[PDB]
Amino acid sequence: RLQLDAHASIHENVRRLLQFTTSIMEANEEGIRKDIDSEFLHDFRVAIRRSRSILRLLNGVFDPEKTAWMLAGLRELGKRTNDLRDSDVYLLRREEYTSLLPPSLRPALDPFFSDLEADKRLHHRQFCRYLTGREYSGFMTSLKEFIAEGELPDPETAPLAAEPTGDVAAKTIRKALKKVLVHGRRTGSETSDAELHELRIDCKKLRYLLEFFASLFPPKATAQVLRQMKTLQDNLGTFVDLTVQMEFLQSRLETIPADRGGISEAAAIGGLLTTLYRKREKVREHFHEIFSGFDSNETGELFDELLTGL
Amino acid sequence: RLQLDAHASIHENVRRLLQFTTSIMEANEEGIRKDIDSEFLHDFRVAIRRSRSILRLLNGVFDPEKTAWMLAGLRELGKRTNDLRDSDVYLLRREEYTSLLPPSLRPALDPFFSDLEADKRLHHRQFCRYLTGREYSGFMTSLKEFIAEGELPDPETAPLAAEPTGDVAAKTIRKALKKVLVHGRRTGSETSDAELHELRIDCKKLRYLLEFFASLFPPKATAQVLRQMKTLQDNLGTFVDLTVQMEFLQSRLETIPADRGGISEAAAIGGLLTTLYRKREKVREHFHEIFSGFDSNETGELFDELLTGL
Repeated sequence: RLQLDAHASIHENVRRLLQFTTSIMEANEEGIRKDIDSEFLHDFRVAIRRSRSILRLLNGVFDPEKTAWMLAGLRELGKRTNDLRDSDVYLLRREEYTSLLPPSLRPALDPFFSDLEADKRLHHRQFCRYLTGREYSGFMTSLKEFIAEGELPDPETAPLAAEPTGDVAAKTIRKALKKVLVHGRRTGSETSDAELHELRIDCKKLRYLLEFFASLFPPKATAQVLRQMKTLQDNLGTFVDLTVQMEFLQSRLETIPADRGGISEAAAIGGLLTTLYRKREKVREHFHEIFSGFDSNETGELFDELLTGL
Repeated sequence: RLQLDAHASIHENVRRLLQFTTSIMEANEEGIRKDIDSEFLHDFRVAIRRSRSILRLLNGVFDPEKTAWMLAGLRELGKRTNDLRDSDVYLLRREEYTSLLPPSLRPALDPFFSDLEADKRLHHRQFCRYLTGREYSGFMTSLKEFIAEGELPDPETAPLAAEPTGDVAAKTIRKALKKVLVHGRRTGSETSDAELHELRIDCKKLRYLLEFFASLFPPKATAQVLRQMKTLQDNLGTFVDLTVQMEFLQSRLETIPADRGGISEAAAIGGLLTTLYRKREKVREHFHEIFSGFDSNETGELFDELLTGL
């Protein structure tokens, strides 16, 4: 569980989050090494992404060099997971991708999935060697030691550290919400890829803050605010998910062997690109109605209820 | 116009149809040669298809050898149009096909359409040389001479020739209708390609007979029967149209150059194959409701009204 102290410094409460996320990371290491399921690496990656996002949003809680160090180490750790995560995600989409194609184009996906399987085993081997290596080991020891340091840092170099948690929460949640509503209002009928990609990140940052600060508020207010968000984050999530999938298939299309075997594969990958592009235009077409619903009296009300008297 | 004599032999009335269809064919020759529009060759082809279909359905109206001769000559003439017709049809689908693909896959269609354009000019040249040649010229002279021969043929070798038009119409329309209803009832949930392809032909034969015999009936009864059919023939037409398109794209996919240029083209053609396969499954899924609607009291009633006292 993540239980925050309502009256503690934001320093104490961020250290609690990092104890929590590093414990999740260590608790998922066995399942990753034994390759039980994709969810072990997913939870490992979410722990990292959550930690980095709060460290950036609450910049000034730790000394600049310690912050830069934590961000750089967690970024490196996340980058080390990417190839293995990609293998899992695309192997998991095998039946979905197969079911989009005409019967005539499916046999060309067999070698494609066989190759992803071989790349998974390689990527799994590489990540396990990195996990049991001394660079990972030393960083996690140091990170664990640092977040066990209760001393407030120099206020002049870490001016947010000594601040009351409730006020930082109020301030950062309202800022994150405003950034979502303003960027969302600015997106006219053009509804560009750049516009939606930014807005997904904005929504992610707000959801991370809400989830971190949850235990400060009456649990009903937090659940309702998280719910009020869900359709917008789902829509942006799906739009970006489909974008990343098409970038992957597009890049594979560029490196396909220039031979008869490659022709067949190119036809199947063109099938998936075409189908996914069509899906993503439906998701784009739904954005404005979904944002309009979120940009309401009810949203403002639920946020005022969440943050009452802070 | 096609005006049948209600009390004449079916011999006289089939000869009227053939005078009519050969006049349409000759009247479309200038437009084809000057390449005005695709509709000139379309009407030329429909005239041929209509003539062949009635000659087969009313086998016994002419001597066997004259029938075999007319069918073989009209088949050859139709085959001579196929390459030019295919060029027209696929060039006409340029914007449709382009609009199905993601922006990234469209540039690969440019060389594809450029090649279809070059094949059109070649096919147009070949068909014009055939039209002004002596084999086409001699067959059309002979066909025109033969259908101007009013003598009834030997009843023993052409036993249908002397029959009253109204009774042949009644008999052939009820047979064509029964073949549609029976083959349609036999198609269970499997709704196979073979099942729908046959049923399209069955419907075509019924529509050709209705259109040939139109002027025998009160014009309202014929219009209503043609209307009652339309949704079924449209559905089968579209299903087969999409099938033929996918066979064309599939065959082009097999002969794509095995090089980097071909990879890009294969991706675009796979996009079209995938999209068209999806469209055709929606059309297949609509068949049973549409056939159920046609297989009704109202259909039986309209046909009884059409054929009353024959």
